[PDB]
Amino acid sequence: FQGPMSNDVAELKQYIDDDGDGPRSWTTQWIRAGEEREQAGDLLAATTFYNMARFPFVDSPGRAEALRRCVAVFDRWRRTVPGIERLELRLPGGVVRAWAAGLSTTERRPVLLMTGGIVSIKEQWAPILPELARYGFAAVVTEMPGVGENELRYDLDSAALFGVLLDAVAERADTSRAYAMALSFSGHLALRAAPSEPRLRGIVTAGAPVAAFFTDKEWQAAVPRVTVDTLARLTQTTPATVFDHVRNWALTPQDLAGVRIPVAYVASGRDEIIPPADPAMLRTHVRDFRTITHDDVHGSPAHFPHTRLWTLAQVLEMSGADPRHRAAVDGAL
Repeated sequence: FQGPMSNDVAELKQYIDDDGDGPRSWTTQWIRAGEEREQAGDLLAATTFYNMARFPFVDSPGRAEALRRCVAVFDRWRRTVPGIERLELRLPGGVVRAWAAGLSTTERRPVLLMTGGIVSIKEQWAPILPELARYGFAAVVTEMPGVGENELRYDLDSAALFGVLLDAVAERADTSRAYAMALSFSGHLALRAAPSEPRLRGIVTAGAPVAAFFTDKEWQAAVPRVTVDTLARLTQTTPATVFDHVRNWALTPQDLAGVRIPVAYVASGRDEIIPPADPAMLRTHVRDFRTITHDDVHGSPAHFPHTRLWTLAQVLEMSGADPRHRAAVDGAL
């Protein structure tokens, strides 16, 4: 099967009549909205709108166009912002692009590695790079295998990605002290990497899958089609085979006992994608574990203010940030 997904539209909107390619389609409408903001010179709003157009993943000429326009308008915006730099890693399995700020040969700054989940492109987070650098980090924002411009296959070796980002900035940052802000599925990758990657000194995630996601068949049967189809695209499998494909990706009690760094996790109480057994499992087995649960649906979209502040507070603590910066965030939190 090669064509477009024809995503269920109720469900794209939860995150325009249809998911086709006509004048009332999802992609066309988001592109037109994007084009209007771009013409008014509001490049960050255009970035968001082209981003939405390509959501959940590029499966058509129109989504491929939208992704390119997103990257381009963002590139144009960041060109006004001293400090934001593009990194391109040409790798065995394909090319990976990243945006970074706070890099330096004279000061060795701790690394903040940032990634989202399986629908989040790096342009969603890149606009905050200057503010993350302002907290003293070398901040590097990328995206998962198969997402956006990241050309790799999401497979059993994908956890290596963090180390490969650190390799690329080892001359320009204190890469012995890295903190992964790895949201959703990328949080599973961080936790899988951590026991064999001593450069990772802490993890901050939200909604990361752990074990039950990969092994609980009744739960899998009720997961939204958009999540399943995306996973199948990123892994380069199909919907019928994808869960079988990821069955042995579960983190075991020993995997989790092997994570010897602080781990912070924002759980969504009524999460549809991640089973409640997965954060329960982390609470049982991760030694240094910090967590909060919002009584909300997947992504806790009604508590973004709180989540952005809590996660921030957590990474500043883990990296020993300036106490003045910690106390201002603590007050806001």
